[PDB]
Amino acid sequence: GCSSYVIINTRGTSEPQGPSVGFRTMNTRIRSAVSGGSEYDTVYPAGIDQNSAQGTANIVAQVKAGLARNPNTCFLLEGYSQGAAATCNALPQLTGAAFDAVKGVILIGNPEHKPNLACNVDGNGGKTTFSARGISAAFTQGVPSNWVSKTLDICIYGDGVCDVSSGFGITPQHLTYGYNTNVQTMGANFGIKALQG
Repeated sequence: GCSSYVIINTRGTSEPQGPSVGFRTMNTRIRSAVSGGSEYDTVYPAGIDQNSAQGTANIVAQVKAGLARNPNTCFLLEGYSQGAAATCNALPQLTGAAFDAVKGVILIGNPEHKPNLACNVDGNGGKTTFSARGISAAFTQGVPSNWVSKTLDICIYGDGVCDVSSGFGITPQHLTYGYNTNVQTMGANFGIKALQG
């Protein structure tokens, strides 16, 4: 599998520039499990206006720059909240080598959550948000079908951002992913398997 990789980490609205709260536990475990890793915390405002275009631009730029520097480089893309929308929008721009280098995509509280994608799980790995529509799903594409087999889209029941049927907007459940034991284990398991084969 991968001997060198970058975890690209795109944070939620109003999180300070830095690692997201969403993936710190699973990232510690992946980094310990797979050597030759580093992290890119996507540079963008994560602004209340929900404009993530600079986020998508820097995810694409970082993959393309990582491959130009060393075509052996693998990637995990991680997106939470506004960052999960940024990550979704980056996928159609990552084709060919860039497509093949991204081994896994981990999304939590995805505004672009789409019904019935094989990548869809709830906080326990179950189906309670399997047919859920994110708050932005009516006017966005989310995870393209050619990405679904290497995506894990985690939507906790009652998170109104990824499941409009289970709540209104930014519910308490939307804020619980970073310290949900099962979310962190599933994410870690998924990431290691993606980097290792």
